[PDB]
Amino acid sequence: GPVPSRARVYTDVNTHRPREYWDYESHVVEWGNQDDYQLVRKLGRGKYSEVFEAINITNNEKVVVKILKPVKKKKIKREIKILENLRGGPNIITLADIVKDPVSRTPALVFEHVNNTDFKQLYQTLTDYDIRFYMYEILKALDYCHSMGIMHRDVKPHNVMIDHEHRKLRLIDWGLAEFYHPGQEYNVRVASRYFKGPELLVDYQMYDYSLDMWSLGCMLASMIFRKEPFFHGHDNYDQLVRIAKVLGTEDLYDYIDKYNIELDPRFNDILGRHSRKRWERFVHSENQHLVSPEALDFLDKLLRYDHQSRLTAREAMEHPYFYTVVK
Ligand SMILES: O=C(O)c1ccc2c(c1)nc(Nc1cccc(Cl)c1)c1ccncc12
Repeated sequence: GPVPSRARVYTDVNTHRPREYWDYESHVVEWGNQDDYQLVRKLGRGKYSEVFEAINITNNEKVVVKILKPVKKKKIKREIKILENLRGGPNIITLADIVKDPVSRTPALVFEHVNNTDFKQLYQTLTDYDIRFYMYEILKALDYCHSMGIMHRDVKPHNVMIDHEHRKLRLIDWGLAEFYHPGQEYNVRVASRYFKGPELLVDYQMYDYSLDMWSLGCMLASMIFRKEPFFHGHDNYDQLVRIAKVLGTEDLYDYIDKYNIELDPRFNDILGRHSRKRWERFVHSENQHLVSPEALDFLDKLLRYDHQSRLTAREAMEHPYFYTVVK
């Protein structure tokens, strides 16, 4: 069958942690006082939850409350344990409390509030320096969670909350995050379409932290080229075709051949043959001020078919692209 794969870094972080650390199913939730929190306004909802702005009446501080929909019980403790494991880490959203909602009869997670600017509006205004600055901040969060044996699996602009006033960033929504264990096969139905790594799109289950680095590359491409999203597929199959029109089909076949993976035969009549493109193809007068040789090389090293070939978060932070960012 498929050739096995291992993360090239933080491979055995969880094997050497106490079982309590990664065995989220055995986690016992510590419950706070639901009366401490008053809901103020609904912010939105996902397939799995509804999110509200709220107020902590013990300190009159703004917080966010995420009421988990009664769906997929298993996922509850997983998200909670991951949040508790990562609490205090650089640019990780802080879980402030966990309470039982009396209406939904499900857990409600209480998070720190970030005074963010919607990415749709924000990406339009980011300068070159801003993109480098915020990329570096995202990498701090990703190197941290990876070093702690966790992959996020849903890196995308919505989940990177940025307070542009105080230049503060938080990686949110760890609802899809998982513990990395060498040799483990994972669900490929993770991440948002435009940010799904080639591993997911070719149904390769033995993936790792490097999935997040593909997603980061997709964000970077959208920012420096001012095209959001960058790979704009109409479904999961067209998504891979869009990628192959840029990275080329020969390197896609090299990738699947390396892992002895077969494409879904439905690609037979949609994939075609495509050359690899040079990144300069995507530069034009309206985005050129965001582009530099350093940006393109960094991007090039994130967006590899082979998850094993991508920059790690730590390697990424060493890139010349970040030399100009004040440390
Ligand atoms: O899920 C979490 O970890 C999570 C954690 C924190 C926030 C969040 C989701 N969603 C927010 N806003 C938001 C905006 C639009 C739609 C939805 Cl559903 C949510 C938000 C805003 C300000 N500060 C923290 C958060």
